[PDB]
Amino acid sequence: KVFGRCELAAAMKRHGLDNYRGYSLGNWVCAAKFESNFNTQATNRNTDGSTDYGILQINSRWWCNDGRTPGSRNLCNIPCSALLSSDITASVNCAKKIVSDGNGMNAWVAWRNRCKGTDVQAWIRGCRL
Repeated sequence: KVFGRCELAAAMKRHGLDNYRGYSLGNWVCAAKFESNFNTQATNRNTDGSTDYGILQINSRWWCNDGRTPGSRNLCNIPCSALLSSDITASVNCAKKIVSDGNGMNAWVAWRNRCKGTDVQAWIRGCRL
């Protein structure tokens, strides 16, 4: 599913991501912007031989289980593909664990890189709040 900007903020919010570990929807929406171009089915292979999944692009190195990342952990207790669903509960719930993992949104490289310190609210603009 390719989410809308505003119908992504929304799901995020009903899914408790809104100002989680102090990161506003703005952060989480921009983050999903650059990570998946708001598509729940974006998977991307690393040189790692790791693969990132879904919406917030969850790495298969420690966060989820797919079957072929020799080293990996499944710190979120879930099949990598459950991150690809139309419903964002898995990836949100995963998200929650990661951001909780010391380093904040920094765990998301395009977030550090493309959204960090930027007018992130711009992302939830006009959104029926």
